[PDB]
Amino acid sequence: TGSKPFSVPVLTVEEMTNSRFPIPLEKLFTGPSSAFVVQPQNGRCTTDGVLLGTTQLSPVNICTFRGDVTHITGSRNYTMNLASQNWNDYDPTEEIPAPLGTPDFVGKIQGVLTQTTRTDGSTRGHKATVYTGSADFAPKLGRVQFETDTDRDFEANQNTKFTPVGVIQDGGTTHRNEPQQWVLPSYSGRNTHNVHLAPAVAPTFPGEQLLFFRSTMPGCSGYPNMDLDCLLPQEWVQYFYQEAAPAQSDVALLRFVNPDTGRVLFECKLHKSGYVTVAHTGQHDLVIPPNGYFRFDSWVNQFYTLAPM
Repeated sequence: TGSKPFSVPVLTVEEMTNSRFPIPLEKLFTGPSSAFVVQPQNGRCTTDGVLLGTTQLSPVNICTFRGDVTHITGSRNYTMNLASQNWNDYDPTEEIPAPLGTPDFVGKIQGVLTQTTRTDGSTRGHKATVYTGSADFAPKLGRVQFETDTDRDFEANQNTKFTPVGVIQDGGTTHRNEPQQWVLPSYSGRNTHNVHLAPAVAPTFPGEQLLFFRSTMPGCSGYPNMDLDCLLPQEWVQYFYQEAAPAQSDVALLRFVNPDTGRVLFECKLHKSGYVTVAHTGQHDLVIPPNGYFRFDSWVNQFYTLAPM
């Protein structure tokens, strides 16, 4: 009763960042999601600031890896034995699905593996790709594999980082068939069960759909599906974590406000467990004022009927 007032930050969509890959938000999208399970592990946080899944605070760390690399002889493939993000030993005993920031979708993520040799400060960088659907993608166990463009240049037992850039696809197969953003990796490898997951989300109220915060991942080869939808901007994760304002009901009613006109474009439900729904049926790219922003107006019940948008 009279708990610390909840709020969302005054930030435009274009001022914010995807919580599932280190790139800015571009737009808002809504569409039906009954066909598949929406259970991303990054960009998960309750409105009262409890981080969920594999969610951590800085967007730059999302889909990065750090550790030592071991060359798979007879190839240009390397196993990275993971370190903690601060370069300390990896501790797999935390009750989380995988290290915080681990990719939460199946896809071929291309980036660069960089390395510094401690003794002389010599450095090297090579194109590298991780396939998060690989049987040997096992970040929870502390190991992942990178395909690179070298078979001898990387030293073992030296600090090595993967910086993500974008995604790829096989141009010789059906275009935009991958990445598959709603398919979770098996974090401990093929045929292992994931643990400590943030739950799946779905609209339950008739006539409602999820509102997605959408970016376009860079493509590095082939014809990838570059759409990437998160449930919360990274800045909202950061803000809720910091504010830790108690939820007075299951749903915070937000209005998306247009400062150019003074009027509301649409309203939506921010669910306390950390996702947004709107009243719409069908696929729709929202056309928003670029200086528009979200504003918390009232706690409402979960069975509040939204104005259509």
